[PDB]
Amino acid sequence: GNKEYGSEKKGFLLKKSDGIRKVWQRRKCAVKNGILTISHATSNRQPAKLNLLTCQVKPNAEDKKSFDLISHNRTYHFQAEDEQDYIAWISVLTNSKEEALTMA
Ligand SMILES: CCCC(=O)OC[C@H](COP(=O)(O)O[C@@H]1[C@H](O)[C@H](O)[C@@H](OP(=O)(O)O)[C@H](OP(=O)(O)O)[C@H]1O)OC(=O)CCC
Repeated sequence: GNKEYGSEKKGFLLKKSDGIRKVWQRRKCAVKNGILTISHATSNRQPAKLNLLTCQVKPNAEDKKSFDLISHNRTYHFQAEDEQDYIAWISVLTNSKEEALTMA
């Protein structure tokens, strides 16, 4: 189950753009200390920090690779590399939030 994973992870996620062009774009992502850090395309720009206490993971109904991360002012649309990395990301995000709640 979720205990097959820890509460930290460094990797990449596909993040869907929006507007005239909606495409998947690879971004460096990391989870640590209850925070999801999402890098921008430009690598010297300060990354977005999402407090996982006030976010909700919504796995995809269908494809076992896509998931949303609902934050207070935005929904991020993510896609993992495959089934197994999807399970890893969602498990780590979950674990991180649970740990953060214990400590709050
Ligand atoms: C018009 C001139 C300005 C310009 O550069 O316009 C040309 C752009 C192509 O640019 P892009 O590289 O696709 O830009 C990305 C998207 O806006 C994406 O939605 C955004 O994520 P988010 O902000 O929604 O999450 C990314 O931010 P980070 O992920 O890095 O934060 C951002 O890098 O559009 C076109 O292809 C033209 C037709 C629309």
